[PDB]
Amino acid sequence: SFTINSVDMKSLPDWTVQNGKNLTLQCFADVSTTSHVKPQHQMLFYKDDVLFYNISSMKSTESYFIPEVRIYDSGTYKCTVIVNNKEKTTAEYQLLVEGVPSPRVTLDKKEAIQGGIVRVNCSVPEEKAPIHFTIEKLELNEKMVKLKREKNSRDQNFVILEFPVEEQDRVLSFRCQARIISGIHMQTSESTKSELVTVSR
Ligand SMILES: *[C@@H]1O[C@H](CO)[C@@H](O)[C@H](O)[C@H]1NC(C)=O
Ligand SMILES: *[C@@H]1O[C@H](CO)[C@@H](O)[C@H](O)[C@H]1NC(C)=O
Ligand SMILES: *[C@@H]1O[C@H](CO)[C@@H](O)[C@H](O)[C@H]1NC(C)=O
Ligand SMILES: [Cu+2]
Repeated sequence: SFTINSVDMKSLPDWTVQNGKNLTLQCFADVSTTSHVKPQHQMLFYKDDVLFYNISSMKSTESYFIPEVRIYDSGTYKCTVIVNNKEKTTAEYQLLVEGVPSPRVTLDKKEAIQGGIVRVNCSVPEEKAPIHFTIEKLELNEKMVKLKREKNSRDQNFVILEFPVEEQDRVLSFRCQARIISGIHMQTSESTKSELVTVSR
């Protein structure tokens, strides 16, 4: 006496969003009935086939709010909705968070001395490891990149790169940009073997 016609998910503003913007996910259903009775709905939210939201409600649409959306939020989203029986599940929708928050650059000394070092802390606090960092040392007098040292944090939110003050330095500045692998796909063949070789001694 209940038939669920179609089931759908939507994300607002889009399924592609700028890092840090506000986001809302919706799992609605369309159910036809002859009954007079108010049905119970259960909405189940999956990211990459793992259940992150389980809600039972009288209305046929429910929502989930994602406050400041980061790259670690992108992935495959689908919702399953059940009524009394007859679940139906939505398709897979790719949420793509694009863009990296501008990195925070911090230093140990405001003023250094020749031969000393500067410890450069480049970070992206709002995000999650692993991040790849590129830090360039600029002497302002000549807009040449005096030194370029890239590093790939794996465990952490940031890097700390030590930069040397060479004897011909006056006013220094450090420039960091961070990049993060949004997605990677890697595949393996199966092993194959070869004609036996018979060492004969
Ligand atoms: C995102 O929502 C929060 C509340 O969770 C609000 O304080 C903030 O202003 C919103 N940011 C944007 C970009 O709408
Ligand atoms: C879903 O949530 C309800 C509680 O609201 C629980 O009774 C039910 O077992 C849960 N099922 C799954 C698979 O999450
Ligand atoms: C590096 O800087 C970030 C923010 O700039 C900070 O959260 C982190 O604690 C710093 N690392 C240190 C002090 O070792
Ligand atoms: Cu979040």
